[PDB]
Amino acid sequence: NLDIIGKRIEKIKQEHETSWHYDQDHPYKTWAYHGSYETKQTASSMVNGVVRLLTKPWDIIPMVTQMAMTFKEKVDTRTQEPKEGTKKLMKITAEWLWKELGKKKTPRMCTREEFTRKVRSNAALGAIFNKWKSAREAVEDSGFWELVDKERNLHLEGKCETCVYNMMSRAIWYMWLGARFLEFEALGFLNEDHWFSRENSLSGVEGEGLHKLGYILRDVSKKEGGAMYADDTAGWDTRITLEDLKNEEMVTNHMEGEHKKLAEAIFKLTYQNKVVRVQRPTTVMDIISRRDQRGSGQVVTYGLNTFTNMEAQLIRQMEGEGVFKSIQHLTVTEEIAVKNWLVRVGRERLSRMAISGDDCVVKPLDDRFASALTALNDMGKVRKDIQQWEPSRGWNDWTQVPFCSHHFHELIMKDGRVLVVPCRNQDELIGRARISQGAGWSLRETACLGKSYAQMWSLMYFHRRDLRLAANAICSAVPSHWVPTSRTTATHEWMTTEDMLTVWNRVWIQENPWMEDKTPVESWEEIPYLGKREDQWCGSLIGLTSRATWAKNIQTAINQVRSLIGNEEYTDYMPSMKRFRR
Ligand SMILES: CC1=NN(c2cccc(N)c2)C(=O)C1
Ligand SMILES: [Zn+2]
Ligand SMILES: [Zn+2]
Repeated sequence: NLDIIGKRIEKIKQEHETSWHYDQDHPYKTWAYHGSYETKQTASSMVNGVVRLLTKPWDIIPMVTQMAMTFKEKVDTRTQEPKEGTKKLMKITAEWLWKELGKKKTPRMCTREEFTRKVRSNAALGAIFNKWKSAREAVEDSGFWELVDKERNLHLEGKCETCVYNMMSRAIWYMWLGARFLEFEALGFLNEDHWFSRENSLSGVEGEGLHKLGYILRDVSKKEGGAMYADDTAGWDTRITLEDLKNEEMVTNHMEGEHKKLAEAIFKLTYQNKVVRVQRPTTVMDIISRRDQRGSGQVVTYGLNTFTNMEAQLIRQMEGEGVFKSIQHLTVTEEIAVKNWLVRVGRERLSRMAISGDDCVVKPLDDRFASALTALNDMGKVRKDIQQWEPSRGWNDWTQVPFCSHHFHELIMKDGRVLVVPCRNQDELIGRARISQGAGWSLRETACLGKSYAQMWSLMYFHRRDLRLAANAICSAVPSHWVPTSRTTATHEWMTTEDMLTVWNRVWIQENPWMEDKTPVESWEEIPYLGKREDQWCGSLIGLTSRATWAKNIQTAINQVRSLIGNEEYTDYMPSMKRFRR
């Protein structure tokens, strides 16, 4: 309690001594409340005019148009302490999993240089505004790095002064850049050195890319076993227990010297004890604390979510196989059986999973998994939209399974080669591309964001008739040489000025380990679509009058956007499609 957080709290009080007050009408039950002070402030979604002018049929589709308009009663909840048998299963599995992840990797500190190049290339690091304007400016200024040193030496001393969360089923906890640096220094290696790559972690998909996920699910399908299970957790981040935070901290056991002390401090002082500042309109700043739940940087969060999810799912698999009888208490022979299971088949059981943070797909040994619920419920990883003790409903076809907001189709090319392609409801794809984040976008910057969406569609969703046509139209409407941009940046092979047919060949043929025949594709017409009926099932407007007028008159929409942007060098990509090829 207050010895670890007091200094952070004491320091905040003094900068707002002309406001402090212990309010007695504070809404917090599960968050420890400390005091309040005076403020007054709020970022809504803006429409991308280049994308919207080139997708006119969707102007009358509510699922698209509503996306551009616009629970914290889940953050103020508590999770019970697991039983002793559950805690033992988790500690033993966590110990074994950090060992496996560490067999071919070396933990190491990330550097001011690595951090500097990150901010100078626009990764969403979740910092705040204040003494410097942007993150770009603070990084080129030794004043900052002296503040970072003060905090750093404080951490080595086992104390914290300035590592405070700012709160804003989504809730994102910004820290000042300096705090983000010390987190990145201690734990950035997990992401930077690909600890959750498939090659290293066997369940993981970190860095795989949306063009590999479908092939990965198909490889899991090839295993002998039961249905494929894809149970979502109800508010994963709010269900992370202090016991989970302590099993995650065991990664420091693989570390040494300075690194071990810096990493232990981030875990102790910022994760297992948190200080948070929240806005309350009643507008005061509430300074609140708690020990449990997830509040890290979004990238360390991804890695620790993958870790703890892998652990939970192996334990659920153990329960389905009857490795242990009861979560109440693990016998001594049951611990030995859990350890022997992990040594004998642990790696085979990891390869039956695809896990991305809180998202998973498991192909267990058989369907006893469906009703193995006691450990999963007692760890607090309660399934979304199903009664606590109702058995999971599995999928019989890998092309039906949901994963990372997608499903995957098997698509046979005119030459017999097999593509496994990602897909989702087309209203979701068009609706997202019509949205921009932030203020002060020039027309040029708005056009270059539209071009990023268009190139993503050409690479990933080429098999959707409407998206190949709209992607070609947007690339025709934006100057040929203008570089695709994004303000928050899986692999992103569409972020290039190289010709998209050449990128398609590299991604889908040359570098695709599931394609034996490396014969390049010579034109877009060699690259197939979904069946017309499947395309309509996944949201295509093919067959509608509005869509036929749009397609036929597309050069008029292209010329409207060219006229707005002005006298520039443009390319006509529309003859890359059969129907416009004369
Ligand atoms: C663009 C281009 N597309 N084509 C093309 C592609 C496939 C078949 C046919 N007949 C033509 C070109 O010759 C140039
Ligand atoms: Zn600190
Ligand atoms: Zn689909």
